[PDB]
Amino acid sequence: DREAMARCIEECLRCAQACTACADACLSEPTVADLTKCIRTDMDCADVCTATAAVLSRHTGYDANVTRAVLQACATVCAACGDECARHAGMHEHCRVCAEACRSCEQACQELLAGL
Amino acid sequence: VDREAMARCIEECLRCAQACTACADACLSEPTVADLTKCIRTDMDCADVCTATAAVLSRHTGYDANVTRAVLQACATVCAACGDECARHAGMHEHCRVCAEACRSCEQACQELLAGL
Amino acid sequence: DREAMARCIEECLRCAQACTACADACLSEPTVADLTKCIRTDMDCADVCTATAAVLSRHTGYDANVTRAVLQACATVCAACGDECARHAGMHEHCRVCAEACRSCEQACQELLAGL
Amino acid sequence: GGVDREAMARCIEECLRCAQACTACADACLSEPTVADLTKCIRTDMDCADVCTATAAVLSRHTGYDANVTRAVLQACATVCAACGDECARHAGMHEHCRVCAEACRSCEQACQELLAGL
Repeated sequence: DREAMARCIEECLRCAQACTACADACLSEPTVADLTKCIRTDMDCADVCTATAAVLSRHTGYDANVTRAVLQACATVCAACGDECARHAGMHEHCRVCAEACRSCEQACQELLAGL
Repeated sequence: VDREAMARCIEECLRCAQACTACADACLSEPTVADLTKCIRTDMDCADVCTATAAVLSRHTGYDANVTRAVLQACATVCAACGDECARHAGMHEHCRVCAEACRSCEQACQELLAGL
Repeated sequence: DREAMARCIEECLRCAQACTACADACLSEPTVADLTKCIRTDMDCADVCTATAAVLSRHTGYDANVTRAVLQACATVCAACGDECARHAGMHEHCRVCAEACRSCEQACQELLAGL
Repeated sequence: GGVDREAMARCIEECLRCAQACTACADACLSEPTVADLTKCIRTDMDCADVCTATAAVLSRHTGYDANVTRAVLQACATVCAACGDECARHAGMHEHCRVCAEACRSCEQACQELLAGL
């Protein structure tokens, strides 16, 4: 599903950026001591999102085992990051926005996974 | 610099890394891959440096702006070199044309921030 | 175990570098057209090991499904990369070297996953 | 040449050691009760780690070598390792993780500067 693959890559790039924006904004909060789990998972999500986009971008010598394993990791980490950001969404707009982006990427990863 | 100029350059770096990864893969799949090895290698470098630059820019506050400048200059240099090599193959390979344009837009975005800092 | 954690992070960092080196050596071979899956899989492995090292560095024990997900992906891609390198190891010392690095990272990720 | 390839190997090794030192320091700072006073350290630790792994990767590649690219990357790595070392050194009195990170940054900075001088 070439449109599902392209959408997944796009969501990974959007999500990486939303996650790094969220990490930076949490680091700048006066209440940063209460946001350290959010910062950590934001960073985890950004790192896994860019790696996922990269693996999905390659078609030479395609191996479904690797593609599925990376997609699963990406879905799991986007879910964790979305849940953690959701805990602080009322207090912080950057967290609400990051959660949205994480849910969107999780869904695109699951859709792609189901289709492969 | 502005938050909107940062965000533009961070997006460009993320997109340029992806574009360079896609181009390197498309070149690897060509039957003429042996002719494309410098393109692939420079794609790989540009993706790595764009990846680092996106992350560094994300944490930019304005303090220790010499870090931001140094990383921007590395990104601009490799994007320009990657574009130059891709352009050598762009008449033959549309994938290289596409990559070259991604490299030019990231190069300009980095330069625009360098002027601002 | 923070010392096991550190050992696995080091494995991931060194495996990413090993894979990058191997991909470059394959790229420079006259027989590069026969080595394209090796190169691609080397790139995937480097990308996933790079993300894994970073995610492991931030592991706290909380939300450890994030850590499990990247270790599973990392073990899977390191196994695949080692398989493709091992196929070429008789002709190319650089592939032999890379397979050994992939196998050690594979094993370290598996061990850490068993401990969690 | 041979001396260059050996200095590149030494710098790659320092980059890998430095990346891990830096991520260990970021993690430790995030865990400190005084995390609010360590946010610049955490930011620069991460910048240094990201640039170090990229630099090791670029230096690993010999196909289609371009000295100008490699120099620009090395300059970035030297500059961030200097910044990271300086910021960690501010806190080294209070935090061993910061002292250890500063030492790794200094050693990586030196190895990058060696290649900038010798290539």
